[PDB]
Amino acid sequence: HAFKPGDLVFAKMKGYPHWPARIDDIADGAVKPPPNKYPIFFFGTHETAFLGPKDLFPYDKSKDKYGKPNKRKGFNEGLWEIQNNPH
Repeated sequence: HAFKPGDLVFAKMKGYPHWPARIDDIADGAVKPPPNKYPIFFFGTHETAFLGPKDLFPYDKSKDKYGKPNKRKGFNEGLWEIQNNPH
């Protein structure tokens, strides 16, 4: 798999900017998560969704293009978390 639990990323959902996030472990409450897809935790807002690799940008490579402040609520908080408290 391209990603594993604990890897940091910018995750992209329709209607939102490329958002600081991480790959979580699969919840024990969930039913099997599809082959192509990952459980994402978004820093700042602390939402989850399932997303595929086309929407996941490794954090290191990508921080120059995406890791900059944003007006959307929770984003700058999220930036802080990904650097300083990624758990």
